[PDB]
Amino acid sequence: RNSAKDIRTEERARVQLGNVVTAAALHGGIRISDQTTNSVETVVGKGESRVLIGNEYGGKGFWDNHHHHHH
Amino acid sequence: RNSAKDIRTEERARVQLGNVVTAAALHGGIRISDQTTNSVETVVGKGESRVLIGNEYGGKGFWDNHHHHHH
Amino acid sequence: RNSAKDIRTEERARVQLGNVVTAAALHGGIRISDQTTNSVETVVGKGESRVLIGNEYGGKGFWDNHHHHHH
Amino acid sequence: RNSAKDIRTEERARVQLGNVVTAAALHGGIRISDQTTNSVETVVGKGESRVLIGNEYGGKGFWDNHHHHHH
Amino acid sequence: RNSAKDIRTEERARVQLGNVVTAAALHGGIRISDQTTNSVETVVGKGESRVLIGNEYGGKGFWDNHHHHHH
Repeated sequence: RNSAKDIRTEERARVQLGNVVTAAALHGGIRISDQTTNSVETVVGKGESRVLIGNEYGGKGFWDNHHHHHH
Repeated sequence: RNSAKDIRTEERARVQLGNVVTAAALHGGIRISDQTTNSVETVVGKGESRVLIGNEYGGKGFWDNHHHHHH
Repeated sequence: RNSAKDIRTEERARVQLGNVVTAAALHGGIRISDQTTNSVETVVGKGESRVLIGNEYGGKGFWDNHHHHHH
Repeated sequence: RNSAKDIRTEERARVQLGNVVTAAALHGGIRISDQTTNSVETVVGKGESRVLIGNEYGGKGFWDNHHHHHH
Repeated sequence: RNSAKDIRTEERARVQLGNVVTAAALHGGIRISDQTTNSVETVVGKGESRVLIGNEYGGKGFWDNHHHHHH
């Protein structure tokens, strides 16, 4: 149960509602966990900000991950 | 349960609403009496900030990257 | 549970709103009892900031690995 | 019980709000519950700072510490 | 209980607020409750400093103590 109330995407901003199926976590099996409910009131995304409403399923790269620089 | 009020993300920020399930959590125990109601009033993200609302499962890292040596 | 009011994350920062369960913490049953509640009024993180709103469950150590070791 | 007012974290700093449940703990009295009330008003950390607000359960010896008693 | 007004930990410094529960746990005592009340004014630790505000109960011999068998 992933629900949002008020979202405002401005300046090349995008918004997705549902779930994230990544090739790293097999195909779109659908319905695996759903142990916790997710609800958000107001989301503000400006300046190419990406709004993602829904649990993800991957592993190799958490949506946005490509760091190889060791500190 | 994961509930959030206001999340303000700008400057190429990324906001995710949901629990992260990596392939490392597949074929494993995802039920350990993890009963908790997490809620945040206002989240301010400026300068490529990353917001994660929910719990995660994995042993190949801690969402982000961190490694070094002790003393 | 966990409750947070004002959380500021800027300059390549990230905030986690949940519990962190490692792939080695799968030995828990199902039972209801008391549970502590941690709540913070304001969190100000600037410059590679990392906020963790929840409990940690790992066998390697803690959320960080820059210090300490085995025994 | 554990609560904080204002926490400042700068220069790759991290703050943990919860409790330390190491994978060294089993079902032999893990539900410690709210025994003590730890409350902090102002917390200022910068440069490899670690703010741990909560109790630690396990046989790791200690969450964070440099070494044993030196002479 | 444990109260702290101002705590500053900069330059590889960290702070911990809570009681330590060793793997040996409480070998006796059903009347679990806090007795002593410690409140610190202002803690200024810089340079690998560590602030320990809570009840010590580990079993090593540094910022903690134990009985053990002495021969």
